[PDB]
Amino acid sequence: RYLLVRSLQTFSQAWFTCRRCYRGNLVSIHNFNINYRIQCSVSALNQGQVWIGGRITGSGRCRRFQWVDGSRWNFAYWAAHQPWSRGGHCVALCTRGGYWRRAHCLRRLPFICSY
Repeated sequence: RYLLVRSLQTFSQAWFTCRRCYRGNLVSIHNFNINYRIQCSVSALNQGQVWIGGRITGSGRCRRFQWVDGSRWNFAYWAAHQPWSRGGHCVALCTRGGYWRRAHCLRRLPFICSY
């Protein structure tokens, strides 16, 4: 299950909210059918995107893409043209098109929790 939190929060604040207000986690997405369903759930928002639970971790050359809910990173739906290098280490889903974009973790956005 998943739900939309309309409140604007940083990725870290949102990670906390999903865990404490809903006993869940910022959502992980493993296939297009679920990405589309979440896309539909946020289509009418005035904000351009919402936090999902993805993060780029590590230092130096070798890093990893992880879901805060620990699930495997086996699917993505990245916007083809977006600032990438130095674009941020948190992942957001665009309300229009359902594409994912890297975004700076300290920016505040609405978000999706799974429970």
